[PDB]
Amino acid sequence: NPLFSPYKMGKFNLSHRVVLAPMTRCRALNNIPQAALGEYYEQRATAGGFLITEGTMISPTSAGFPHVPGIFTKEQVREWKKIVDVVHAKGAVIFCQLWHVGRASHEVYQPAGAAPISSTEKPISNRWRILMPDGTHGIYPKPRAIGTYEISQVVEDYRRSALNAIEAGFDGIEIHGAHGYLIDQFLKDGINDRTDEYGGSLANRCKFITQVVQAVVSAIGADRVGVRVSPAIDHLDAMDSNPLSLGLAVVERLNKIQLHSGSKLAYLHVTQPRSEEEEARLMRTLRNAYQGTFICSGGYTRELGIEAVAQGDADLVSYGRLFISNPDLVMRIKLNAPLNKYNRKTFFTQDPVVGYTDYPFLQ
Ligand SMILES: Cc1cc2nc3c(=O)[nH]c(=O)nc-3n(C[C@H](O)[C@H](O)[C@H](O)COP(=O)(O)O)c2cc1C
Ligand SMILES: COCCOC(=O)/C(=N\O)C(C)=O
Repeated sequence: NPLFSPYKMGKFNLSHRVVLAPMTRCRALNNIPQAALGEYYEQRATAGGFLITEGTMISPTSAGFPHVPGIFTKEQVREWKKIVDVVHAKGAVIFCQLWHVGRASHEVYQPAGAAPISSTEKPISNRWRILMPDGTHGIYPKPRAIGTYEISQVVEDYRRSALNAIEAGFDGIEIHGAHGYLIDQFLKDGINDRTDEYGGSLANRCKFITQVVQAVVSAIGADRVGVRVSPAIDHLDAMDSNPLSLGLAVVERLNKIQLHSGSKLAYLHVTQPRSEEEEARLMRTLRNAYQGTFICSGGYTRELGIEAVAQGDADLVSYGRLFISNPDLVMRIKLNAPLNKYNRKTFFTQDPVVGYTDYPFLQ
């Protein structure tokens, strides 16, 4: 089973290739990591296994879900340290995903009820609805298009949050540049209509992600930085006219950051949408173009994960939904044991136990 061959992710020695994908679960009440998160990640941690946290706020304006953790205050850093310690006690490696939602927010999630920020004033269309704190669904509002000074402040928010993650003991961070959130709102020409130096050309649309990655690399070192993108996922009205070219442009800029820094990033992490042959070709083209470690995600199974590693399509495979309901997913994949079903109704509820830590281990 090639999923259980070791892998050197830079300075981290992984014992197997099964990764916990980042998943928002909304149990971090008031944006403060809670003890329940420690139990949840501890259940899924394995010796030499790699975990990526739920998306984590970089600033008071970065959220678009209820009760998601932040890492921009010292109180948040203190509580994260307790969780990181219990994960490290099991021998796992853990990265904190840094997440700004941009226009994918609502007045209820913003300080003083202000408008969310974005590359443009275009809202997500009414085809999509936002989960509200009371469990109903609301309307995405028109965002405020930020100028270049404010862009530089957001870059600094990523940098400070990366330093805070290291202070909490995280092994590294992942930049969430996928799924139609803030970075993707600059990348995708279906959203970014700017006429300044951050819009127009493919090069200009890639400027923001380049500056973010450069800032965190300078702060904590390239080998502690992963980058997640999704050029071919259209979530929240985030489409590009040429997804493969957009993806290769991002890959080119990551390759150049590495040469400039004299070090490789921890990895490139790409979601696929789920013809199948074309979509796999898109993924393999990005993998082949990138000088480093490649993590694939999106609809993977035991069989598909084994085939991805064996055929050289990916170095690591991340699993989301099956890790929700199978705390021992790594062991079950190793043994080819039957998997437990997941309950979508409790993906984003606030209960510290129900649908969170009460999925059973293998019987
Ligand atoms: C409940 C839930 C929350 C998610 N939250 C995030 C997130 O915070 N950050 C992120 O990059 N992806 C997020 N995603 C996507 C997952 O990381 C992953 O790509 C996806 O679940 C992989 O597909 P799979 O569930 O078929 O394994 C989330 C997915 C789910 C189901
Ligand atoms: C198209 O698949 C959905 C992609 O968006 C996500 O997975 C996500 N965060 O990135 C959440 C919080 O749901």
